[PDB]
Amino acid sequence: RKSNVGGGGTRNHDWWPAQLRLNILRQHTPVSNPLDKDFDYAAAFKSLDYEGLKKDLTKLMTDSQDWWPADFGHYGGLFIRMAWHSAGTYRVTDGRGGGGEGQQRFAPLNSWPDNVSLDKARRLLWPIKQKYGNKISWSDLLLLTGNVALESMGFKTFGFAGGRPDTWEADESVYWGAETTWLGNEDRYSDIHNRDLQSPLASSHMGLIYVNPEGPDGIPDPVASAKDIRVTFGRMAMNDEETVALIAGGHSFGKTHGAGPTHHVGKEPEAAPIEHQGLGWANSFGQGKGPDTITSGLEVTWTPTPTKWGMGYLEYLYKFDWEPTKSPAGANQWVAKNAEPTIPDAYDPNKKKLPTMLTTDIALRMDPAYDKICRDYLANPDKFADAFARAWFKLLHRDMGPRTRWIGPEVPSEILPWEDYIPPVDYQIIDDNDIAALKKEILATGVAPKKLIFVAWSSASSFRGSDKRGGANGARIRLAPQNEWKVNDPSTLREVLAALESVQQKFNDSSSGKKVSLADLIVLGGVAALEQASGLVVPFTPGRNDATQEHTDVHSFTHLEPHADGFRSYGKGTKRVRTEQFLIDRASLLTLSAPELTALIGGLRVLEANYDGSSYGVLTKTPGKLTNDYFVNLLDTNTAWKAADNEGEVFIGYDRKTHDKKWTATRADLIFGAHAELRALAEVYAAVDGEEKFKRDFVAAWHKVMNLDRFDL
Amino acid sequence: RKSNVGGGGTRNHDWWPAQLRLNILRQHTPVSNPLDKDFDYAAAFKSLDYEGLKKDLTKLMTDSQDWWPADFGHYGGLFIRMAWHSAGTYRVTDGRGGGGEGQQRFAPLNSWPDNVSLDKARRLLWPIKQKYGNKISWSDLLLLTGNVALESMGFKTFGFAGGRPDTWEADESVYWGAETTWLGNEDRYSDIHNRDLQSPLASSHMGLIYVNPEGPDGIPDPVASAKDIRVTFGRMAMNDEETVALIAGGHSFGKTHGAGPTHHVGKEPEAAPIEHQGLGWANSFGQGKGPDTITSGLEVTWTPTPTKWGMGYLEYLYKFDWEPTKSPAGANQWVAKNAEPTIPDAYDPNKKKLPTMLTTDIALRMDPAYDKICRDYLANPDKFADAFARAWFKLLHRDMGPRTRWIGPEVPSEILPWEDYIPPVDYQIIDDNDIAALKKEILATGVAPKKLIFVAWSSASSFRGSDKRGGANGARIRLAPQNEWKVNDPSTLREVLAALESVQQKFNDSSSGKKVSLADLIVLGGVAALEQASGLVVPFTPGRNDATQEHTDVHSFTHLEPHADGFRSYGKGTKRVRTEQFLIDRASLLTLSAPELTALIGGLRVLEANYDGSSYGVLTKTPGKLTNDYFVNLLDTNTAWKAADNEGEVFIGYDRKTHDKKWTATRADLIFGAHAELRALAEVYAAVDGEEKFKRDFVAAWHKVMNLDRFDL
Ligand code: HEM
Ligand code: HEM
Repeated sequence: RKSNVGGGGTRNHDWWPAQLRLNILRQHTPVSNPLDKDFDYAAAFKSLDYEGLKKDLTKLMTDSQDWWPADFGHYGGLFIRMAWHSAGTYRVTDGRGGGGEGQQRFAPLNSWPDNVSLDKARRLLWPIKQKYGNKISWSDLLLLTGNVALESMGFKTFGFAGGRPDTWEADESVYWGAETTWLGNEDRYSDIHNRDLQSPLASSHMGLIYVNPEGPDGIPDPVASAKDIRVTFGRMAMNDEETVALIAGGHSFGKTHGAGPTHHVGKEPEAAPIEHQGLGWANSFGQGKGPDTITSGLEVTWTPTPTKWGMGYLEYLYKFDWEPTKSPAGANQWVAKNAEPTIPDAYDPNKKKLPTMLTTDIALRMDPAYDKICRDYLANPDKFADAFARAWFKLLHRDMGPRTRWIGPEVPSEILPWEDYIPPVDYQIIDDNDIAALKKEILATGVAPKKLIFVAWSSASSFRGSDKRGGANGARIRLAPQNEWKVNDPSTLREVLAALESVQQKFNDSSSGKKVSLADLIVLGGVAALEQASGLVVPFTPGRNDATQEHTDVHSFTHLEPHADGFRSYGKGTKRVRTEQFLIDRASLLTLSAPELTALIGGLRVLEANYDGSSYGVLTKTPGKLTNDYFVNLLDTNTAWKAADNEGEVFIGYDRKTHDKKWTATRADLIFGAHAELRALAEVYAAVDGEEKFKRDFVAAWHKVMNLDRFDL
Repeated sequence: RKSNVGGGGTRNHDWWPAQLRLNILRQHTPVSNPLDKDFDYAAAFKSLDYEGLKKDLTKLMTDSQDWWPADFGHYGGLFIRMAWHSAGTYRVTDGRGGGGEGQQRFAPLNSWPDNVSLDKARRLLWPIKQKYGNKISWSDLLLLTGNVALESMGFKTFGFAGGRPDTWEADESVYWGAETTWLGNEDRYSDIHNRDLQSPLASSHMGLIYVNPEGPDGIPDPVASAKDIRVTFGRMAMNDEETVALIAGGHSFGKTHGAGPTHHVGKEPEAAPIEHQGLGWANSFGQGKGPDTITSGLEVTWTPTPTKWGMGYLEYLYKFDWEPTKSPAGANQWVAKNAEPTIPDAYDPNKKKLPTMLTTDIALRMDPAYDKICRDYLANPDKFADAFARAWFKLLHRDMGPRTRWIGPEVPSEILPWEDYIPPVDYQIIDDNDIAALKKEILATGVAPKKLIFVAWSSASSFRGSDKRGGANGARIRLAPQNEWKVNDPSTLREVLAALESVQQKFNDSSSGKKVSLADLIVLGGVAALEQASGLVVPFTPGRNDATQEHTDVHSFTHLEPHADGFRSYGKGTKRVRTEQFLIDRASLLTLSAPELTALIGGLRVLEANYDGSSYGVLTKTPGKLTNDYFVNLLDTNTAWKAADNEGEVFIGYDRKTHDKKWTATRADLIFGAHAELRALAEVYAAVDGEEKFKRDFVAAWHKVMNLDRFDL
């Protein structure tokens, strides 16, 4: 707050809300990580007594703590909801969210309206975390706790991979929406059965995982509700069959909590008093825990056996007629008509209750597509147990990346369809000699070296580190849909692919156990051509393998196509986001620092990596040679810039004295001479003494981008 | 801006404005720095062609650019205003501000209402910056140019020291106030002829260096304005003699710029259009530069020779009688009654104007203290030239720290009185053998380990890294005023002092050439005792020297006294700042990271380093022994915390099951269990396996704080 000390007062984001900020390129630095400079989590997790941990977790399941009693004497439901919220913030649009980094323990996820009582679920795990030390991460423990919960209650899981490391601060790269009040949704829509949800959002309300459990805007309309679910689960990469299996297999266990009115519930953890030690939502109704618990405000128990696996959910949903009703907190729900109390009380073994359900649940039976799927699962209970295991596995591992980052003994042998699988290498990798020889032979194809660089950059810059999907490995720029991407210049892309293919056959044809993939050739062309342009030895690591179309879902990769790509002078801004805002977002996705971003733009520009051959930002008289001309000419004090039109995207550089026309540029260029912090970076590379340095930084930054997905390393 | 991209949307700061933030402990990381990791500026500066640069700067002075013409054909006035705004934000209260880091390039300083047209000033210097590369920093260059401007106009400077490294981010640890409107000041007063300026501000308006030029809230009352100057210059470390020499010697050159109404002037750099390339304040009046310039809106020119040194300012101020008038922009100014046009026009050699002055200037002749000093400078033109040179030198180097950090060939050999000088070592330093022997001798004294540690921490803990003042070197804890600071526990401090004094004397007797200081002894007392209580070897670097009271201005050191010190469980919050906010601010001043802050408190607490002997946060059964007990007991889920009163500062830890009383604490303790990001740090050290790790981190963090001022190294 604006209090008179270090940390306080009005900030820059206060005076200039529209201004571009580079904070997301400065996150997750070592300084804020307490671990030892050489800590390797993968190695520490492998040394873990994994079955020891699982037993410990199984034990915790029936270990009721008086401070947060276990419902039914078993914490599984709570732990299943914990892990499904950790994982469920994921959106396929930008790949952000999910449980890959355990962000549920930080703001704002820790204090979301959907995350009530999940604070207590995490505190229940501290003793076990304390024991395993740094060999298990909160990121992995949160999810494995949900697996163990399912296995403890008789459900057979599909697998589990660990390796997720821990983070130390809140991640500022995610846009969760623009609304300023919790549960607000006014801005992401643009109401009834026909409103459109704003990209990249995958949730209908701020502070919610997917949908309103009472119904859209609190209206219990289950068909209108089913339409929200399809959309939100679609943006989280789940189809109809997987959505039904998740909700049913999930609400197959536990209960909701809404024992009394919600005014009785206090501050969220980030606003809660310091003596509460990180727990929020202090409840003044009754005991405030156990049976008097208040989480969502809904009082629903779905099955006759909440702590045991079975078909109660789909069975009860299809056997009773349901009528709307209200909860002890005023929330919209449903209850069964003409039915005796068959559901157990969480605290009283002598009581049983009437079946209840949620609007979102009823929606699964009322939507014609969901109905059909639900009846198929009733008709074959085994297909259901299998679909849910599979969808649960997908839920917890969809933001984990290539199987090469998957660790542990429960890792599945079976390749999954959503995996983006690349076949391991099974031949002799090429050596320093084939490499030198291959460079030569590529360049000698007569393919314009600007094409070789453009395509290698197009192949790599496709990675996004949030998700860990994309990149040069697999060479899917050759497959759909990346080959018709406009940003990828498909006519060129093909000329380059034809050339690399021919080179590929002559090598693999020379017999021997040595082979080269196309993914490695595409990078190698950039490498050859870059070396030609700088005179510097450009590093190169072989080992990529080619990928097939079957493991390349066209729909999946539809989300990876940029709207605007500044590294390539493509696209323009929107009414809500400026061109330069899209570039900073893309740099974040490629894990680039601010200086790395700066080097790459100057280099790619003098090297002609513009998607359509425009001359925007080619501030060089020698296109094709890697010099520091871009920077020297941008900061050149005798050039002036006027906008070239009204849109404000292309500009003209002209001589102050003379007024002669010199150059053309976009916003992705001028921001580097306009933004004070970026300009300081450009000044380093534009100094009389900075070219040698710049060239080194660019080849480092280039090689970095070329290996962004090489987890197999 | 809440744009639907990475970097956009509602933030944690929006949802929780009161929430403590750890950003200031994550600043200025290597990731944001472009320079190669080996880079050493001090070495690069020493290799500068220092004289070639001064020559160049001298040529630049008369090198009028058409894009921003020189007044009188000499950019010196502008360059002097530039360097006096770079250095003039300094303040002694917290030591923040000043020109030590070149923060004037970054927001908000680059866009302050007082720094109009300095964006153009710095742009004039880019060619020269481009020439000399990384061997000169903007931080040094900005201030050197101010010195070359004076020399070029016939004034003799006292010296110049370089060594200021550049920065790359805006600094977020400075509280410029809480007003949300530029030039506003409703918040820092808390109306009247005499009001109190709030600590630690040293400016009467937001966006201003010191005072309003038209007068308080724009009223032209010079006496009332003199009270503002005395206060603001007091908070910037200047006395009445130095204040008069600075304003007079400064407004002895150049002019102001207020040619037309200010509604003609456009946005500041941070809000200016992209094609402006970092320059703001586009002026639509006339040519918008040169004679049509509009900077502050005041049209004043002080001396008949604005590009030449002499006594015109003091002379004209004392020769004519003044009447208030208005500027072409409506600003309140003064003009001479009964005079001819004697001062020249900046563009017209055939025009001359009447004597003019500012309210703040006139204030120097109206306040009875300033009048007396004004008169003595008129009486002695030599003492004036010398005072000005010395105040200028003080202005540009007041935040640079010990002479050990000063570099270059124009460094003065004369020791200044505001320096905090420490004599260099002129004897043989103690060797590994005298350290082992003294360690044993000091603990043999029988002084309690908790006192040896507490005093070594009290000595070292006094450093602030903004200013580079404080710390163990010099052993000024012995001197005034630290010797009677309540947080230092003066009774205990004296005891420890006596004991150390005795050890020092026996060592200094015979053993000949080899001596030891009391500063090395105070620090060593801690090391010995820390080793005893840890079983680890605690590093130690000797070479500290003692300092005398003649070089320990008691008014300077009064500002280093903390209001609250969480490391020693001292003090409490105000109505505007919470206890835990004061601790994060103090950690910033000691340059500590978040994990270093966490380690230090757990360690200092089990070692009993509380100022009054309280048991606040001593969460160990074995006090005086270094363990991770602190974090174990803090994060224990079977303990709960009630506030101990209606105040919210002290708390009681009790058992949940038996309600038995366990601990006592303050807000400096509980925040590590409440704040999500700090709690993650504590969890590392509370792990079954984290005690040896912790202990190591604490001895590293301890030795770090012990050498914070050792620039001599
Ligand atoms: C339409 C989508 C979904 C919505 C809107 C939703 C909403 C809710 C709500 C409001 C509760 C009650 C919260 C409380 O008061 O404790 C609940 C319970 C629960 N949900 Fe969901 N849910 C959905 C789908 C799922 C899925 C896919 C899973 C897992 C795959 C899941 C797992 C659980 C569990 C385990 C509980 C019980 C937690 C406990 O016993 O404390 N839900 N759900
Ligand atoms: C009472 C304190 C002071 C105030 C309020 C003040 C304010 C101002 C203002 C408003 C201007 C005209 C700005 C413009 O339109 O260009 C100015 C000019 C100037 N001031 Fe100060 N000033 C103060 C003291 C000083 C000091 C201590 C120095 C240096 C030691 C200094 C150096 C200058 C210079 C060099 C100029 C002329 C800049 C140019 O020619 O562009 N001033 N001052």
